Amino acid sequence: NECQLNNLNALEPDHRVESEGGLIETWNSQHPELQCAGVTVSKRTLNRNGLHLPSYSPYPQMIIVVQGKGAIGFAFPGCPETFEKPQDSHQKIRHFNEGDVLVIPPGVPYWTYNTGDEPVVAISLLDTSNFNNQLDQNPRVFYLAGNPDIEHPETMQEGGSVLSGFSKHFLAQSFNTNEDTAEKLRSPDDERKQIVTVEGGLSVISPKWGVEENICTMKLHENIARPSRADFYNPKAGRISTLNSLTLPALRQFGLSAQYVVLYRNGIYSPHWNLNANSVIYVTRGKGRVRVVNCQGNAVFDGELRRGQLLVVPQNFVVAEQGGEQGLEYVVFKTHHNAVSSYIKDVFRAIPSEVLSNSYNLGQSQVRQLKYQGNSGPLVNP
Amino acid sequence: NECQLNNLNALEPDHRVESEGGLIETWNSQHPELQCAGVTVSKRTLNRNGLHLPSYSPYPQMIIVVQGKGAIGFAFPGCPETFEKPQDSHQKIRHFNEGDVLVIPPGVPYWTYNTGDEPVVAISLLDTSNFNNQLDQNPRVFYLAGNPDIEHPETMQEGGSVLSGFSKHFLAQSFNTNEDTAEKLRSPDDERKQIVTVEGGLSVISPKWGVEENICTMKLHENIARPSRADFYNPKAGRISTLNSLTLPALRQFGLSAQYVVLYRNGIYSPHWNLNANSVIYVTRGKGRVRVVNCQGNAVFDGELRRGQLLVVPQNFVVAEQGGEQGLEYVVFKTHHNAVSSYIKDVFRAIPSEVLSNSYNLGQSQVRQLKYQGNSGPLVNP
Amino acid sequence: NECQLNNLNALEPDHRVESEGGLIETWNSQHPELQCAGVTVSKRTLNRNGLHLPSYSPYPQMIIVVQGKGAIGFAFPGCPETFEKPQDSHQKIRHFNEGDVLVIPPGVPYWTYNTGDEPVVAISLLDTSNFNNQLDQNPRVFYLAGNPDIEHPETMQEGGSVLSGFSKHFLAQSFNTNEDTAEKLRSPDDERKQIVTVEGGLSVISPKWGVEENICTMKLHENIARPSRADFYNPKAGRISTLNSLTLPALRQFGLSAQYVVLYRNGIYSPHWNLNANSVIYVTRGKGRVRVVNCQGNAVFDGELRRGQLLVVPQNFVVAEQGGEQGLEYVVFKTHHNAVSSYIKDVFRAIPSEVLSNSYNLGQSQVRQLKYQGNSGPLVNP
Amino acid sequence: NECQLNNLNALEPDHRVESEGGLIETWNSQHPELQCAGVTVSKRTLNRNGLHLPSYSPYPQMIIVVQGKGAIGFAFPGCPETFEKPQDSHQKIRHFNEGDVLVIPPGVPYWTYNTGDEPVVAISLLDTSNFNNQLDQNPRVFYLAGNPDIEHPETMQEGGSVLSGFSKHFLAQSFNTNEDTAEKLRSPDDERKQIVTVEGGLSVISPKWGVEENICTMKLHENIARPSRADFYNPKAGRISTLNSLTLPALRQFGLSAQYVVLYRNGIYSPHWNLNANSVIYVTRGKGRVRVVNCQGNAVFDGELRRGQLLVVPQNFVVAEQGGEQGLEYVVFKTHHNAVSSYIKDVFRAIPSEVLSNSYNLGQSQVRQLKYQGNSGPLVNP
Amino acid sequence: NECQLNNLNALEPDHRVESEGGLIETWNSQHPELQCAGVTVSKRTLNRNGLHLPSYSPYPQMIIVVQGKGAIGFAFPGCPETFEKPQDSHQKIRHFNEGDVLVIPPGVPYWTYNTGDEPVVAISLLDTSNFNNQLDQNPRVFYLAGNPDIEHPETMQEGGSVLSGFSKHFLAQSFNTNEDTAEKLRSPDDERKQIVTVEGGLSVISPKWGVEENICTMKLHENIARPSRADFYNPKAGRISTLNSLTLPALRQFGLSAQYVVLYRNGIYSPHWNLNANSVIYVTRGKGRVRVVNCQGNAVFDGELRRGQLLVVPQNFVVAEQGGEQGLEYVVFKTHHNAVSSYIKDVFRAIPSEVLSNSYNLGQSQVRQLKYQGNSGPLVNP
Ligand SMILES: [Mg+2]
Ligand SMILES: [Mg+2]
Ligand SMILES: [Mg+2]
Ligand SMILES: [Mg+2]
Ligand SMILES: [Mg+2]
Repeated sequence: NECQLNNLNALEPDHRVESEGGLIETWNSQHPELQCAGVTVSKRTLNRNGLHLPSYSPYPQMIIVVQGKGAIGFAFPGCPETFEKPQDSHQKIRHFNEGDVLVIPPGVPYWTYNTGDEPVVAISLLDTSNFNNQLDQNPRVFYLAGNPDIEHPETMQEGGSVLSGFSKHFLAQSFNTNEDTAEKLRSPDDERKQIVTVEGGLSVISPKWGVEENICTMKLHENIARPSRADFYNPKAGRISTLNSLTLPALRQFGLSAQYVVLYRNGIYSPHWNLNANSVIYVTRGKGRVRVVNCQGNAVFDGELRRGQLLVVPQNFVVAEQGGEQGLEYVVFKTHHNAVSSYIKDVFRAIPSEVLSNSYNLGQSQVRQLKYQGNSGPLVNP
Repeated sequence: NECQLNNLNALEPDHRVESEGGLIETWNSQHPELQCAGVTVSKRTLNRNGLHLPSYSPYPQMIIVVQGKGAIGFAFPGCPETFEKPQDSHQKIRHFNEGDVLVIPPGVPYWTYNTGDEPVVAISLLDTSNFNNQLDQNPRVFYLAGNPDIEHPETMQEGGSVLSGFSKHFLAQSFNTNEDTAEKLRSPDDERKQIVTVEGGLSVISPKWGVEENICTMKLHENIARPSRADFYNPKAGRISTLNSLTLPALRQFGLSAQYVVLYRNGIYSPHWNLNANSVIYVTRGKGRVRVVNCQGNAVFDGELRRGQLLVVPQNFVVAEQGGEQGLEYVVFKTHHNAVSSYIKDVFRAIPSEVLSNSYNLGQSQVRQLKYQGNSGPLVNP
Repeated sequence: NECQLNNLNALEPDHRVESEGGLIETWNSQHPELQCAGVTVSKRTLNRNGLHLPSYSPYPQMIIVVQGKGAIGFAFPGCPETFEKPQDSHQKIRHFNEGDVLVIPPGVPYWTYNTGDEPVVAISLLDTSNFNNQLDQNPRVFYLAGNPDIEHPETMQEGGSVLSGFSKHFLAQSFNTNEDTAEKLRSPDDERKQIVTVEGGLSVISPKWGVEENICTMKLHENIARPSRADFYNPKAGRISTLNSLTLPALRQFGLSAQYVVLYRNGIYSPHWNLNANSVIYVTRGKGRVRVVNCQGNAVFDGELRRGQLLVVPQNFVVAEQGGEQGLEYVVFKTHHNAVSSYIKDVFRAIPSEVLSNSYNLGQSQVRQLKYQGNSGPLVNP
Repeated sequence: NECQLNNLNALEPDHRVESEGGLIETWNSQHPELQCAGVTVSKRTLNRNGLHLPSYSPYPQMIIVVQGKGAIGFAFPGCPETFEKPQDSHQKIRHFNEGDVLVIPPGVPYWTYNTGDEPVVAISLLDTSNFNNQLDQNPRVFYLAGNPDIEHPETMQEGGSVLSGFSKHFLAQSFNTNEDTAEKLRSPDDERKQIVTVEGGLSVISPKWGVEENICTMKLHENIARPSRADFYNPKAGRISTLNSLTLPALRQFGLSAQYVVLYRNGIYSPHWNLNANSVIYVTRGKGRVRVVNCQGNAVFDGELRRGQLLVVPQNFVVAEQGGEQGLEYVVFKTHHNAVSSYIKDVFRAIPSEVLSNSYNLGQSQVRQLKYQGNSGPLVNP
Repeated sequence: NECQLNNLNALEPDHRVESEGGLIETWNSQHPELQCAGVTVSKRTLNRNGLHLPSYSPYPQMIIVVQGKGAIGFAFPGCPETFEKPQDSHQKIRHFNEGDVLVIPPGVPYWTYNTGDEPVVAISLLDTSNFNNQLDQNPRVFYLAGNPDIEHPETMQEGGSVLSGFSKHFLAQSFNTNEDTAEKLRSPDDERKQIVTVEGGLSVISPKWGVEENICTMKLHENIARPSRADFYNPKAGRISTLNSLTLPALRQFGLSAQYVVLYRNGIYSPHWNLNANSVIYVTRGKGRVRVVNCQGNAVFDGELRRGQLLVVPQNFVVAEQGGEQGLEYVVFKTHHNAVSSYIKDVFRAIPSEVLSNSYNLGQSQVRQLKYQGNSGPLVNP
């Protein structure tokens, strides 16, 4: 019964956590649309010099940066620290800017920092139903530092880092340190919350600013937005770009992929469905008309989606979008490492003339212009 | 608790949809046996010149044709139309006849047509619990044409094609057509339902009647019934044939396999269980005695199964069948791409003489005739 | 230097072994063309009631049966004897007829027998350059019975079975039998050679005349010639069928795949090349004009190819075929498990109209007519 | 015997092909070093408005672009033309610039075009010894247009395109065009050679100037030179980036990977070796002192390597590089999809202090200083 | 031509390197038998307190320890030092004893040390023809310390360690050490050779004397000789154990597998052949009568094989062994990760009684006794 949805809604963030250095806004995971899709979303904003403290979660996250630029560090287990300075050593620092997609592995700690003047804004698809999460479907975030406010409040009906749950004496014995250091490790009077502000700026070792050439240095980010990455293009209607496991191989293990589409003013992304994955659309710019149809032939969504709105398009449901006067830009997260979609102009080319005539009571003259007259692709300029 | 079944029943079709060109009969997916197995079944009949209109579903189906012959066309996404005629072009048309098994990929559109004089009869295993279905366990069928009656009525407590959910104006703009054509695409006064009748006959391009040598032309059908395909044979007891991923490689992605067994008059398919898959038996001809035993040692099915009846044999439960006076023929769908079974005569050969004596309080004289005296295989002539 | 060949020849068999119940005609493996492809061919003929005695070779061979019908039996190591008669038992018997392709695994013993009236004619591609062959490019055939004449005598500069190299005494000890029997296993004064006649007939356990549901019963044959198997078709030019590892899974481990093409009177299989494999054409029926071009633009072969003839088309060389008065039919063996080709009409479609213009000094309109006119597939009807 | 080389030389190009819109300079594939590595190199130059005409080769080539920017277009067999203009349509256009690496698949046609003012300089590693090449180690380049001079003439002891080997008549029939057009496809009196100038400019469909979301749109390029891509870094010595199949998945099927290292003034990339691959260094900027040692402890190479020079370091031979007055930058191509190296400082850490003592007659304290002092990574700042 | 050998010889070591703490005896890699198999062998001996100094080679070697016990230590690139003492730290120490097989990866440094009183004797199969070796068939051994005599001098027509090819100055800079230490790393006047004696004893961190839970700690050894490991057994004839990639996963990447067979007084390992691999027998104890037959039915080897002797049995050649007065024990190395054999008693069972009759002119009853009498397994007790 989870996906027997009679109506679908254009959802915006329910909860908000203001922090010293930024802001986290979450969608409620209990919305029926998001339960069908088996995911929840989170919008994070890091202000200038904002440092999102190190954390991890038991499921993968696919994040698209829609504004600003910064650095992300992951702490891979037992991998060497290949960045060193004759003194501090640490692992590889990766740089991102807008249009990039980042992928966080299950259980791997990560931290991000805002490198520019403007605030970094990023929306994250928390894939809680992924086969790699062996707990349950509730969103969870384990923090290694600070005293964080609850990000997904609905999982309950301020908290602590995983280090505050241990005593300063066992932490002193455990990390061979003095009890004064051990005491600060459990963040006793920290009110900054999970995204702090680094005064003066942060300085880490980086060119742009053991060995292991294999797993310890795996690519975990790729740009999806830049115009030249288009896989489909019609200069009068728009462009589509696909990011999947053939581009970013780690996605084969996390089960996610994504598309970035851009529709020009009045451009149609004609009737289509995803064959093997649920999708989650997040509009990054503009507005336009979207119509989703289920198996009974009923439109379960029929209206305008606009910037800041989220819309779930379940597997096999037929979608169709059209950019408005300002055009429409959005990212589509899909829950498959290699999600494939299909569009109806293409299904008509593939079917014999006569089963098309007999199916829609069309003449050969009409089947022939359906089949060969366009605008072969999915992007239509009307 | 889903598979803690105290009794199992020989099930026959609950619902029926009569159509112009044929008939669909479905088993209720809520029967407790079918819920344990995570599947439901459907029996489709296409009368002479019957055309099952194009549709797709979010899970794979494994179909065995038990009568007649026809053609099946699939519409694979972005693959070239390799059948062309100097004018109509379309994809590869595949031919089937009785004894064949067809496999429908998740989300891929397909249509079938009756090519002979007699009606085509086919029973389909709708694998709704497959990892590829990301919606929910309800059976769903999305139709690209016509106005279809509800095939699995129980999912609710006549419908439309996915194209009727869009307006004729957006369909005209979308497929670059005139509104008159766009109007027929949404099947406004079609009462023929999902299996129509093609008057005079259908004519598609076919010998018997881009490139892509890889994925676009993948084998999606294999005969399982013909006598010569037997993998096991005893001329006095019967034959067994296995169809799995080593024969049809696409099955590795859809998680199904099947066997076809034929028992001669009084032939026994002695005590056996499936190690890693639930099974669903559908009797195609004859009748015979079947006894299923659970882990408590109780017979949860003990009677005669006969043509038209369905029986679920859960994983690890011990089955044993015997053909009657007319013999017994059936197909067994299993929910694993390479399902393996094991029979007890073979387990006795594998166990040391003395753990067999100590286990059943047998003498060496008795263990030795158990171990070496037969009729080595699973088919016994009594 | 082996594929730096400025001329290519249409080859016929060189040697001939006459047997009691058949004939074998081989192609010399020292021909430059055959050495480039790293393969050699052998045409076997089994007369009525002809039994080709059990044998194995250290490389895989792909065989197309061009006339007759028969049975083949393999002897897989350690697999159970699933065919039994309550008195003999043996492994699965497979049946074949014209149009079927058969794959014989490295080191697996096999025997064939003619079941029809007419002789079985089969041409076999021995892939001596295969990674599975750890000996050397010389064709080797190890016989388990009889006294065979060497089929490929070139790679030597009569013999016995492998059991004749053992004394009758040791063989009697080894198989726990008497000396009369151990002596007959050496084939002492057997002058029938490798293919014998079975007077009366051969009768084995078959429907049409332990486990393994997996590996011991793997599919080793598949029909490629039948019209309905066509993957590409134009009713005015001909058809092409592809047999690769997506159809027959064993092929992935053996490195072979094939095509069967049929061209009708004056049908053109327009200019094309194989991206990743060398191929060997064998004409099974008809006559046509074949052309092969190398990297210097030189037609290394330009003439008629008729039935019985063999032509090697090396990897990446551009071939084109045209059907004669009565059409042209041929099987193409390729040395890759999933061999892909490309045809030039199709690459013109893939390239921007302006690099085509600048490449061949063509006008916008002439480029326009090549890209979009025609005949979209590789089969052209002139 | 091919890698039993007691001397190694820094190599420069031997031959030169002058074209209308560019230049090609090749390294003779008969040099002993190049023969050990089973590869040969080619430096291509496209002047402004230079179009390298469509061509394919039977092996993969990895290309690093060291100057300029341009567009590349591949022609994948059977894939749809997803870029379209309502009048041309063609496959995806990819853009590149300095620092990018590009992989050209076996048998896939490609063309490039210069989009900047300055010339594009690219050095290409032709991996003729690749398992995908079923012809022989001779470099082959099959052109679809023009009259090319042989780029690698050594492996022969001007030519035409592959279409010139066909008559204008058959080509007119084959592609359903007139003789005027069929004649121009042969490139009859074209003296421009393989790289032509496009007067005015080339204009194709691009954003920045059916499906497949999968295979037809696979990533074939990736930036390796940019500072931010560093995998190893020491701000006082230099950086190293690795490009392998965990970053670009196509590489797993082609057997290639690469590194880009930058050493600053006197920076040492301390003694190391590749465990599983031969490599080819090409200096892109600067000068440094390179040392290579074989299994006898003999420095087979010990001198300066400067820009434009090529040095082969065979598998397992220990190399060490030191940056000159102005540093040293170079790309290292390796013949494994995931090539791993090891550096000696790191193996000292892995070995017990006492086998190090007994191995080099060192005292506990000197062993102690080697294991734990320094500079932990491979880049040493002296 | 390399495996077209009409005679096979039982081989003994040719060369001998005397060291301070051990001995190495090699087999000449130029023997025709060894060249057919593409391997060469080396018998190493470490006397009490013998340390074989750290070394690597570009191919994998499989080693069976036939006497003594010791410790081996590998140095995996970039892996953490998980054994530590609060003062040294190093990678995991593995212990071995007689009957164990060890696999040394391509390019991975290793050292061994004798921990018992008696000498460790180990015979190593160097697989120079391995796909992982990108240099050439000449055995290479790169030493990180000492001055070694060449173990395989045939493949050359004393030396130093790889660090001696570097000056003491650069080595001092590279590893941030003084010149006294950089100088001792070159091994200047070390006359002990590759295996030294450790006076007093060697003491490393071991229980019995970062992460990686995965790759850095992979299993590289496994006991094959112990009676309880038998895979086949007949108490009146002997036993056979198989070690392949289903037991030790690393082997799948190295192409090697092995067997250990023990025949008791007059036990026969009846006629058999390897389907997919060449093998090298080394007798570890006893004496027996070995027979090898080629494809012409000629016994290329027919005589006694005794302890210390080596015999190459090429792929598909039929071998048979019989134990002497005191039995016969031997290890068989095979050049496939999962090598399969077949024995003739078993193929008689797989074949129909009537093709056996016609094949060897046997009567129904004699065929009957071969198929079902005996001794079902490969070990026959006469
Ligand atoms: Mg969409
Ligand atoms: Mg059953
Ligand atoms: Mg051809
Ligand atoms: Mg280097
Ligand atoms: Mg043996």
